[PDB]
Amino acid sequence: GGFDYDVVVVGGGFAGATAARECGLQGYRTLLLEARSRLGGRTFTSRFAGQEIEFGGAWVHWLQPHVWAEMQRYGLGVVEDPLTNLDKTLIMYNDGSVESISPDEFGKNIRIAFEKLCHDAWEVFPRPHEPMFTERARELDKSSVLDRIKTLGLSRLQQAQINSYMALYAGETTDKFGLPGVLKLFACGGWNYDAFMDTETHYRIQGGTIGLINAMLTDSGAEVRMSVPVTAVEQVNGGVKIKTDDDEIITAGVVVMTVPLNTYKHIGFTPALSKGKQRFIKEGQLSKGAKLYVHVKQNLGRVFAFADEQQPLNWVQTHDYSDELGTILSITIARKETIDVNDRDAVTREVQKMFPGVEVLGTAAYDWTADPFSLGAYAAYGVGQLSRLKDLQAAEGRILFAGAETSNGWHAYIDGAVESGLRAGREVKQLLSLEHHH
Ligand SMILES: Cc1cc2nc3c(=O)[nH]c(=O)nc-3n(C[C@H](O)[C@H](O)[C@H](O)COP(=O)(O)OP(=O)(O)OC[C@H]3O[C@@H](n4cnc5c(N)ncnc54)[C@H](O)[C@@H]3O)c2cc1C
Ligand SMILES: CN1CCC[C@H]1c1cccnc1
Ligand SMILES: CN1CCC[C@H]1c1cccnc1
Repeated sequence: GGFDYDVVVVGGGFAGATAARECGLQGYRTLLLEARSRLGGRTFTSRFAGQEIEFGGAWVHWLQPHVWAEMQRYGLGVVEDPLTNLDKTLIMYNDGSVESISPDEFGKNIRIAFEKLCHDAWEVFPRPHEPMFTERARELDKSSVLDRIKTLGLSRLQQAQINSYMALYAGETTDKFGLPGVLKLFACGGWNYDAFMDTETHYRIQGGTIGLINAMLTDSGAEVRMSVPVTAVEQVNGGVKIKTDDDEIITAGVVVMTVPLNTYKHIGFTPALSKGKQRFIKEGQLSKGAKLYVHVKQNLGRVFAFADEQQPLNWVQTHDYSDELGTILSITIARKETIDVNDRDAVTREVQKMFPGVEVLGTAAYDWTADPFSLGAYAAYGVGQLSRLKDLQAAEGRILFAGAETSNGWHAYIDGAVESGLRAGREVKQLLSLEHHH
């Protein structure tokens, strides 16, 4: 009806890229606005110490249906990051003490702890993609992961392991981490430890995440604008007026918001969003971590380590290793407040506090929690949030909402973002059609 564009997609992560592809291919005049000067959002492929790395999400699996189907469409295969026959497996406790565990007794103890925590996933989530199907799922949304970890009677090692694991998934202390979200994720993977674990940091996309992002946006035909942050959305005249941070207005029939939930405080809405959505906007989601790579010139082979929630290096892994190269450690930090990643002294310190005979040569980090356009990492639900997710998914007039947080399945993954983007495309068609179906 005379607007600048039929649809504006705010955000150039996987959710926005997918929503723009769906829309563009319908023939809609489509615009995507990205605040950063790069695409990918919470995925970001860079380079460090001579090789391609990934500062955010990177690992996918065929059991993740939405992203997998997109890899078929665009013909992208997988690249395997094996870690068979590990050389060292460590557990660092809340006290800072570091125990080298035998690798095979390591995995078996985490399996016991994991399978005990997810003992009722089959029953609670018969339909992982309808999380609130069973009533017990809704009751369990009054408990936290720690509430249950305390009722499982695990050994000392097993408790530290699962809590590190769960603290990483939460990017927070396990007492704030909603319990159902974890069970549903396990269900998505087939209610089976071996299957779920096979999706963990195992397979990467040929050509990186940015390759799939580009393949979607190229396919879409949409206009794409970088370094254009959106500061306000106003519903008016049968459409929307979108305001950028340099005060220029763009009109559209509809808007698809795909920005991370934690970044919504930076955007004004007229009229106001529903109270349910507002509650979500002020609560946010939990994760407040960072990503960190380190370069050691002391070959360490295949390595893994947990650290409980009171140490910084909660999830450590070997990205590569050569007698020449030394080792490059891939590390995910659950809470950035436990360590300043952009300080080479504290990093070298804490790294050596786990691998004492190490010389720290080079480091590269990404502080997702300090970045104004993520203000966090992967989606992590608090207690009682999953039960209210409909409030976050609901359309508000001619404003639709997507993003991994708003997905039903793999909400902490690329796949969730893709899923939410397919939904946004469908909701856009309903709003701009000849026969409607809201
Ligand atoms: C450290 C880390 C490890 C993870 N590992 C994996 C993994 O291995 N595998 C996996 O599948 N998932 C993983 N996850 C989670 C995952 O990557 C995300 O679920 C996924 O990338 C989310 O995409 P999104 O489109 O929903 O949101 P985002 O990727 O955050 O997209 C949001 C976009 O909106 C933009 N934006 C924000 N505010 C504005 C504004 N005001 N105006 C305009 N644009 C704005 C942002 O710049 C950004 O591009 C990881 C994530 C992180 C951070
Ligand atoms: C790679 N896995 C992710 C969860 C723990 C880790 C693992 C698995 C098997 C043996 N040691 C560590
Ligand atoms: C992709 N996962 C979703 C939950 C946390 C995230 C993850 C898992 C393993 C290592 N780093 C990040």
